[PDB]
Amino acid sequence: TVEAPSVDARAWILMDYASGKVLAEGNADEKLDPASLTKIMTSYVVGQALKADKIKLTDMVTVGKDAWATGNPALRGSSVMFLKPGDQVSVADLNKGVIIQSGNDACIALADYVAGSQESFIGLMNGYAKKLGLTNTTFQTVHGLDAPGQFSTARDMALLGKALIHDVPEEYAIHKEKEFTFNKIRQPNRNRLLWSSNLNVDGMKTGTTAGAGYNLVASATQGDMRLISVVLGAKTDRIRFNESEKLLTWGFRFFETVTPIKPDATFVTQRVWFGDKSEVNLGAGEAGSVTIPRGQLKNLKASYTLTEPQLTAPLKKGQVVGTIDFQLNGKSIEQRPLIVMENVEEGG
Ligand SMILES: *C(=O)[C@@H](NC(=O)[C@H](N)c1ccccc1)[C@@H]1N[C@@H](C(=O)O)C(C)(C)S1
Repeated sequence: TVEAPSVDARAWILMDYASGKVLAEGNADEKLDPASLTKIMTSYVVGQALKADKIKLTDMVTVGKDAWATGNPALRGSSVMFLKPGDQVSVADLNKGVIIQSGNDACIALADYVAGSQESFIGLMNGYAKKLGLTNTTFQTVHGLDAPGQFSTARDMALLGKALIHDVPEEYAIHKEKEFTFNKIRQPNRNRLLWSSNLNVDGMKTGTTAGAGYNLVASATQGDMRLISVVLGAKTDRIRFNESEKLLTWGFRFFETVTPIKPDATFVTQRVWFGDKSEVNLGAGEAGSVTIPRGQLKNLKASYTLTEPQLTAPLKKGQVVGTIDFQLNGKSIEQRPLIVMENVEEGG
């Protein structure tokens, strides 16, 4: 119980990447229009298309009139690559335009290429939003132009950040790039913390919300540890960055993340009744990391209970059959599902 810092913003969250532990939070479930932070999910979707080899970096995309000054009034004086209809631009360039420059026209040109239309692309964004448990998130645009019925929260942004990092790492990697050059002009990354001396920050996106102020979703690493911070509705650009750096620095200073039960590791083996095998391996799967105050590892204790007195087949990989309890000094700090690590079908 280290005292959480004061944060000079509307809402915030600080989350450990490996354990999911929420180290600090304020109004983290309050709904706000995510505006430019939407492009985190745009990039998630494009990243999935690339990872699935449905599109390739080298593919040449034809820019449509929906991607233009003239032919889309909604792009009017937003951040833009200055694409024109009939332009041919690589997926790689449009991708960097979304990620590094946050260009709204690039989002549209990519969305059309990936999904056929903005509308079908927004469908994919919301599909993933549901899949990732972003329970307070709905996207209504491919570019995050403020829009009716478009909402997210600090919590959901940190979960989405975590997913981008974990699920499409090649796409995440582009978020630390300080510049890229298109049409022979350098376009800088607006994430000032990429230049921070005091932290290794490698992502991920800035924005504003009408009526709330300046936002940042950031992530940083220090040794084995990665933290994700979200700061929403800071009053100034300076505060937006500073309060983020404060939270990240605080997390690494006072906490450590350890993984007592590795993924794939067997925590305990239990007899099974009526199965094709007489025993089954149980473990934590991906949920075996915990974040604790520094110096506490020596006092960390892992134990288990089973929900039923005896396991009976069939058992499936991932099935929950009890709870793993982590205790610090006799006191329980974390519980996780005890899961089946291997299939055991019914005998016979
Ligand atoms: C995303 O949220 C963007 N914000 C806007 O497009 C706003 N409509 C806007 C705010 C202030 C001035 C002009 C437009 C991008 N995020 C901003 C930021 O992080 O400060 C931006 C100005 C770089 S554009």
